[PDB]
Amino acid sequence: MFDKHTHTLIAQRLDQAEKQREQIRAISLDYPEITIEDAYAVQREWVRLKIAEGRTLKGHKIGLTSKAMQASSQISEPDYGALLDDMFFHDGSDIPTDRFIVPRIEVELAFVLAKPLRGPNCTLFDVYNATDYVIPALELIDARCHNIKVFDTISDNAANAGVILGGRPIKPDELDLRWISALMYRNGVIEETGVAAGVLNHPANGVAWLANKLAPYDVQLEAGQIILGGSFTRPVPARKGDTFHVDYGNMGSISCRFV
Amino acid sequence: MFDKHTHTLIAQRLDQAEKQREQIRAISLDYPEITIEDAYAVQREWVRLKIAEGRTLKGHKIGLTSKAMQASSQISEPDYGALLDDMFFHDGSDIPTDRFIVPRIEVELAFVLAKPLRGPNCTLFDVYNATDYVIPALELIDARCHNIDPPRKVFDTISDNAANAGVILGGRPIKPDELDLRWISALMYRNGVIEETGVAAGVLNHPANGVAWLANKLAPYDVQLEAGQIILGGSFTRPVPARKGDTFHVDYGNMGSISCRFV
Amino acid sequence: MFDKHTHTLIAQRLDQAEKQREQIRAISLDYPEITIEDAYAVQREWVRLKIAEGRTLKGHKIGLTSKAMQASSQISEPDYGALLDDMFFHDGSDIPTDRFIVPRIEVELAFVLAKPLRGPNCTLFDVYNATDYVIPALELIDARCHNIDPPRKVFDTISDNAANAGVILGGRPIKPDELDLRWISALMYRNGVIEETGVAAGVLNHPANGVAWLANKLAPYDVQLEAGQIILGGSFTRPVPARKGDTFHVDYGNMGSISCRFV
Amino acid sequence: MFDKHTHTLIAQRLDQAEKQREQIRAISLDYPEITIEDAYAVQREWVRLKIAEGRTLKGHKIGLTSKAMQASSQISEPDYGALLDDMFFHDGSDIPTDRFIVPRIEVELAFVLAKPLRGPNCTLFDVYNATDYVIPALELIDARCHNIPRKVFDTISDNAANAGVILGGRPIKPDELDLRWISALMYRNGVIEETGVAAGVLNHPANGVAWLANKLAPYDVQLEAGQIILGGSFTRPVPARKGDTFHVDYGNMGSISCRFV
Ligand SMILES: O=C([O-])C(=O)[O-]
Ligand SMILES: O=C([O-])C(=O)[O-]
Ligand SMILES: O=C([O-])C(=O)[O-]
Ligand SMILES: O=C([O-])C(=O)[O-]
Ligand SMILES: [Mg+2]
Ligand SMILES: [Mg+2]
Ligand SMILES: [Mg+2]
Ligand SMILES: [Mg+2]
Repeated sequence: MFDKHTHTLIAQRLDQAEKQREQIRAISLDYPEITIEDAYAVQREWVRLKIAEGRTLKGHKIGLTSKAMQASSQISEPDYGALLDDMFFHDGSDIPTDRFIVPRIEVELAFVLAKPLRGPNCTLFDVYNATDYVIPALELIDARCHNIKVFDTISDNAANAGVILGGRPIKPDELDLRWISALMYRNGVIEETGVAAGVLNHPANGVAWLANKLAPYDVQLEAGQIILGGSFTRPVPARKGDTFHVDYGNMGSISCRFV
Repeated sequence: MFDKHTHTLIAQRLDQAEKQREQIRAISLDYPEITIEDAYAVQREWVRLKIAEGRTLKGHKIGLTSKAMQASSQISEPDYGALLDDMFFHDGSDIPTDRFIVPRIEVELAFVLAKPLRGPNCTLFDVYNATDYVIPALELIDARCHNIDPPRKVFDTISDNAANAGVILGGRPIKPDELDLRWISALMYRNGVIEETGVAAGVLNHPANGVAWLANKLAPYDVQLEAGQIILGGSFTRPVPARKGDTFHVDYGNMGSISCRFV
Repeated sequence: MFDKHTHTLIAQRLDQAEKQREQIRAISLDYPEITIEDAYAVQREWVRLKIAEGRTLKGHKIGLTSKAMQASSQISEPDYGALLDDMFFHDGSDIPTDRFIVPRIEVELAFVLAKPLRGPNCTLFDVYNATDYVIPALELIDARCHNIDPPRKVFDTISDNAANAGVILGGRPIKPDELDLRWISALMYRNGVIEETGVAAGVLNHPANGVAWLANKLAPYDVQLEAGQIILGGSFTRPVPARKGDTFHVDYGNMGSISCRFV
Repeated sequence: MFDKHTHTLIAQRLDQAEKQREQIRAISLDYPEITIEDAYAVQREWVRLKIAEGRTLKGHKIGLTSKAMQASSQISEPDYGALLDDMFFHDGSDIPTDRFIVPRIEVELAFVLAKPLRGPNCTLFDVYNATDYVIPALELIDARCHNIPRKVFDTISDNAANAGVILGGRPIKPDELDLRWISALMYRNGVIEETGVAAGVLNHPANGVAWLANKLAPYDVQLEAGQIILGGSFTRPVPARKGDTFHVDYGNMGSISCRFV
């Protein structure tokens, strides 16, 4: 583990990259010995910096869930990152393309917590008990590091950039979350489809997993937090002028336009 | 009734207007005493020309259904027009904006006929018996006459093949007896925002009614609605302008969706 | 921001306009530099007067939801107004046409609160948690300022208590988690004919959204949405003029109906 | 256009590539002037040769459906190929891995025809009228050409990458449920590798069947009663390796499984 000052330095470079819309060199190429522990430390530092700047923690995401599951990927488990208030866009919003560098849209479910969730022994059942509503959610992911590597993604707040909630809120017991499915349209054509079971076999699993990862840091998932569980589609690039419409069937839809 | 030659020449000017994407003056201003029968005669001549050029009749539309019903509108009954093969786009198509003048999208249901329908006494029941499937349909409408003289009337619309330009089918095909057609409803999004919503009962109290009306209108001309034709029943939303770069997505709930992009 | 005294006097003129059923000139024409905050201040003063006369606050409405969403409209966000006890009519009422100036009917859903809602960070989820029942609601809207100067702006509407005049509740009360509120749909009949149709998602993509927005708007004024209040979420149809002798019947399908007659 | 005897020579090379499980150079590289018409002519010849050897035509498939839709791909419309009887494996079967070169599994719906479909004006509604049953279907695809935009000519010539078909799950009448929302989870060796929803196939998985009838009409060919028509995959293909077990869960449409040996 690098010393605190190195983590802060890396975080400040990611911050400037995000604000300037100018990518930096992959952190792992400049810091060949970086570990996963370092990457989460850098993330913590960046998030700390951004909250100091006037942002507020609103929740967390779990990512690389598809890659953790795929036999072909060397990724062995999910990543996580922190969701801040300024990342949220309303359903039907115009999204400022110029804010982002290489934005892509992916399709998720979100858990809105009525009660806190704390590890180390958090289960799926705890998640069900603590969840007020499940709601469809799009994630807008981005990269502050050049991709000419998991350590780079994690350092870079797990690729976080935007979240768009919409559709129909449901109580968790209302229907089988595993069979929620979606069609992602971009510019009028279906680009990806998927089913929620594709997220770790049950889209609530990542929420328990996450609570358990945060416990050693004396961190819990707080009541009121929104937790994105992971994408069940591949991400699709968003370019200026693109309209997205994601149809979750009887769970409603989420749309936006890049301007 | 003007002579056949006058009908043919008005038809030719509409045809050139469409081909050139350049509007003509409202027919009703150049011909102040034009009748409804003249307007349909001009339409018949234009469709004749188009078919002579190699186009094929695929069905018909019923239009001005909302206005026929609205008390604030002087329109007393629907109009109709002919749908040709080159008007049809598949769900999820890029539509060439340059092909059109002032295109607008509206939200309809279509009836695909298994059997022919002939007037003069066609009923809603006949329509049910003859219909193979009901399917969501968008209509792309346009205007080859100026709307404000450099306003248009019903005679201009009817002459102008009832504003026909495009049709986009999509969604879930259903047998007519599968659910209550009156309560099919839709949300019309453009560029990610809902611009209009509507329910199918807004078309003449039952979206199948215009099909019987249409078969009855065509009966005097020794024309029927043929097996295999697609009949668009009328829009249950107001039309929404389509501009280059616009994406539309029309969500018919459990009846599926229809989308396209103007390029 | 004009002084309190100016706000009070504009409020008094609206009040007289309502009492006399005689419109005043558009406030926005007499006060060319009026701000949104001025307009809400005038509304606050008018509601204060009305409550001092013996009226009681029963809830609020969110308005201009369609226009806030429509790309062709310069309105960037909804408005709001205060609902008073004397605005409410029961389902199946005779409504005195003479009480109003240019009344119009529109089609909404209402949220009956079990618990209070306070901003600044109210979400859709908070609205669900606080809502006791959702119920169909018609709004009767009116205008105490002239629409064409012998046009009105948003400042006139907002000052004019957001065009509030009447509310008519009816139909089936449901718990918010009972069905998808987005797909509640309605047919608005007047005199036996369907004049408008609509679907509830046409209100801000989800009819509960305006309730959170409203709680957030009121938070700076140290005002919250109280337990027991009725909150009208915005119309999903265009408004339809109401004239003496008109019957309305608004069919919300499996959510019931609301009807009335203007006498 | 190449002369017909060149179509025949290309088809013979593909036939040998398949038999020896050894890829040939991309046809589009060996034959730079190749047209889509040539590609389908090569396919027709190869299918004729296989039938002459004792195979029987059992149906057709429509492919490249995702690529035709996706903006990131220059492919403009789907392709099609012929399904022969020796391509079909039973639900729960061992599949001989050694018979294939670079096999991959994908997830489809199939339409079992009660009545023939003939173009050139075939519609989705004609497909519904002509379909006896819709049934889940896996396709096993493969490539007899090595892959170092005109690649489409190679895929088409190579019988649209056809190799195998595995039918299973629940047979339904076409009006039973909305086919657009049929969904599936593709497991390989116990883990979900892909998921997808059938509307990913041309916005309605029946659409390609009408398009296919219309493509075949100029050749005096129709889709015949009794044929099985695979509509196109709504998942990306997943490599199949010796030892692999696949289990594809279509929810209330049942499942299809197989094992590579
Ligand atoms: O990485 C992610 O954000 C994901 O997989 O959803
Ligand atoms: O005029 C029309 O086409 C209509 O109302 O649908
Ligand atoms: O302005 C209003 O009252 C509305 O939109 O419902
Ligand atoms: O090419 C294929 O076979 C497909 O897309 O299903
Ligand atoms: Mg994600
Ligand atoms: Mg129409
Ligand atoms: Mg209202
Ligand atoms: Mg295939």
